[PDB]
Amino acid sequence: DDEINAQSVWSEEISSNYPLCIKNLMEGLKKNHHLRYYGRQQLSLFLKGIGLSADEALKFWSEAFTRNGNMTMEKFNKEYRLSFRHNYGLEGNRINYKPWDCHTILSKPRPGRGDYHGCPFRDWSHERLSAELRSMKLTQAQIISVLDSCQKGEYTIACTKVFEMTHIAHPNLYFERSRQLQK
Ligand code: SF4
Repeated sequence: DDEINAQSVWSEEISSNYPLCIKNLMEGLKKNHHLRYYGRQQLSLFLKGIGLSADEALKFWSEAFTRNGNMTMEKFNKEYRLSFRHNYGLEGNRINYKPWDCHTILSKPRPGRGDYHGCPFRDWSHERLSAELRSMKLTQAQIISVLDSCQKGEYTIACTKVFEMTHIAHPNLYFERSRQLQK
């Protein structure tokens, strides 16, 4: 828990390693104090995959959902705690819950209004993507190349370009490669 814990996953140091999908999920969670089902699964299983323990995951999700008075702890415990425990096997289930790879993410239902799951290289408009990439210090020529990949449907290549420019396709591989480059 020394490096990956409920508090450090909100740090800039750790979150600088997140791919765009995880950044988007963390932003929706930070702003709305909630995520709908597919986003809860995408994010919680990514965080389990980077080493967030069961106890630290319950801290993370309970604090995020009850922040700013969004819901009481009693409501969290009655309506969400079991679902997060289930994703960690803590009620004894033996289902496979491995982190989702990019193909799995892309194959989930596309996000609608109020959804943060999916792949931003597909799901965002070029103008939203461009603004995000500018905030990550990419230049116009870089952005044009990333958008070219997006328009061709090559979302994982777009994401690989972003990795290269800011330093099997899998968000956890993006994280691990980026985090290794901090060490
Ligand atoms: S390509 Fe994969 S890791 Fe990158 S933003 Fe899309 S789903 Fe996430």
